[PDB]
Amino acid sequence: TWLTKIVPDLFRTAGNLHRKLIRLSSDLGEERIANPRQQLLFRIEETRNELYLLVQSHSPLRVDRLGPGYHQMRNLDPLDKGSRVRYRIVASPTKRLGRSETQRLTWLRGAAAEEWWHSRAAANGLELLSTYAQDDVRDPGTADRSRKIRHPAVRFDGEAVISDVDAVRHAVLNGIGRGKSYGCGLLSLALI
DNA sequence: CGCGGACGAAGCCACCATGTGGGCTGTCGCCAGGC
Repeated sequence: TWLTKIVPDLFRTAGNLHRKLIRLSSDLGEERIANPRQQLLFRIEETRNELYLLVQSHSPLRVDRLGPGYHQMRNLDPLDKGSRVRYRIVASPTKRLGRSETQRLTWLRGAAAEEWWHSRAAANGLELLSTYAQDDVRDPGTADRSRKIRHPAVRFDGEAVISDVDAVRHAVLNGIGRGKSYGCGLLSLALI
């Protein structure tokens, strides 16, 4: 993978955030499996002005119109088990259930979000997830370009001893939780 | 030598007072639900 610090300017909506992330990468690929996760990822870091954002990626980004005045960028290749390292992350805990008139949506509170998350990591890296328990988007009018929704993210943080390296790294590259294209998924680690 | 231009010749009369005015303008919170 490879990491960059980038910052869009004029961002009014989340979908245009997605599009500004894909229009700077020409050769794009998508390798999918029926039920498993798709194989960029990204995290919103400062949103009231322009919008600074950390991107994880496979294909190299170069500045575009109204981009940075420079191409930071580093290419990284990943992490010994038993050792603790800093984590991080935004995701959307949900419960899907039959809806009157299907619906994404202990169990809310800060304890089934912790249950949900450590479910997400599973045998990979053991961690503690900052529990949130509370973003809107609409289509920019372009045909076949989504529509309008709501949503709710949660950020999580600390050091996460990993129990399987290739598989937590697998999780780092695949992403944790739905809506990866709308801010979620990216797990960030650092040595303790 | 002739014509044209310029200049000249007058008749002239002389203790103490100040006040006016009035005419041009635009703004949100967003989304969802119910009537």
